[PDB]
Amino acid sequence: NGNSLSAAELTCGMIMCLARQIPQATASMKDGKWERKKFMGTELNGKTLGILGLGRIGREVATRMQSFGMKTIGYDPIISPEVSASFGVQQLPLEEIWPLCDFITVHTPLLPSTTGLLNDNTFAQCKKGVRVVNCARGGIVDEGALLRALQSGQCAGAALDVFTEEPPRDRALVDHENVISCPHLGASTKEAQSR
Amino acid sequence: NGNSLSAAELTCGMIMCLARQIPQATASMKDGKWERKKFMGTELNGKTLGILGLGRIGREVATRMQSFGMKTIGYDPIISPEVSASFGVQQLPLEEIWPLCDFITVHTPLLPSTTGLLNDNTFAQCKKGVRVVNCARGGIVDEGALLRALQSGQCAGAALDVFTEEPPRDRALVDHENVISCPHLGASTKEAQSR
Ligand SMILES: Nc1cccc(-c2cnco2)c1
Ligand SMILES: Nc1cccc(-c2cnco2)c1
Repeated sequence: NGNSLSAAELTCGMIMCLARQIPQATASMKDGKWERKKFMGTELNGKTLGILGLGRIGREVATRMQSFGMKTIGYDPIISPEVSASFGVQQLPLEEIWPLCDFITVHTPLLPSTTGLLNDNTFAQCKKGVRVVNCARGGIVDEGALLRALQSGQCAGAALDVFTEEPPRDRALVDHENVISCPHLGASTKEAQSR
Repeated sequence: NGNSLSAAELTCGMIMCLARQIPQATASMKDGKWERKKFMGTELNGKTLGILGLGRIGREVATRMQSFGMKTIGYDPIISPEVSASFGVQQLPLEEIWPLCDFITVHTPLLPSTTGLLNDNTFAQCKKGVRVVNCARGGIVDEGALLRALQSGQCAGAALDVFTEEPPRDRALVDHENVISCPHLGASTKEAQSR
């Protein structure tokens, strides 16, 4: 609420980091290397961003990424398509969403219906090379499925602020070359923390 | 031109990375650590972004960061203020800009007048804790002055895609904890490279 923008801003940051491999590039430069071909990226302009959860934070994400010329689609079980259209988000049924997305970002609570929202079934329905962002709640994205999709190239990268267990005991996602991560910093700004 | 957006997008990426230390946080997590207090960040909303150079790229940067609620001011010797006003950028004389900025980004050519545009004289006129981005040309930001301002805290962080020498032989900027960097990736997208 008072932390909505901190969240949304971190989420946008993560999307940009996935598109250009900025954290990897920095680690590469810090290791004394100059690796330009390794870190060829993609432009966000004209890409499709799927936003699952169209509450305050997903809303704020959307209007920010619209400025980059991203197409913003999404799904929310409660919010009407005409309301979401009012902030530039095209609602489609979930099965329509998976194949269209170059990027997917989750902004849901952690419920039985959202636990493993992204799982081996839904990664298969994605376009090959999808990039995923979870800055919401650990578990929304199934961590095993994600690892499997990063291994196969079905998922080309992921950005995680949150984990099923915090700190994460299983290190295979954090250690993957295409995964960027933070220690649950979504609300960690001076402003959010400081009313 | 065809690479304007790739540049602008990397610049916005770097600004977000400075605000939230996503590269440093990723390296921290990769090293098995969970360091939440270390990576307290700042919100962009309500901050002032100074854009020095208001060509196509600086323009594109501006309209992106306006969506995050940044105030966008700038300076360009050639672009009219009425043109800059058309995309939400308030032109002030350079002496007016330095004290106002939370963030400063450079989008100029490398000329005698812009070599060391940011130098010890202009860092001293900055607000304490300014963050700086150079995704334009190596040398616009004086590298010695920058290091000095990082050492004192006058500059709270920098993001560099370019260096006076590439690859950089002097490693003190790249190695600084508050510096993020890439091997000149501003134009390295599939789209930019692929007309
Ligand atoms: N199944 C599914 C998909 C997308 C959003 C959500 C959601 C958000 N608020 C409660 O549930 C649920
Ligand atoms: N000194 C200064 C400051 C900001 C922009 C410029 C600039 C842009 N295009 C030619 O020079 C120069």
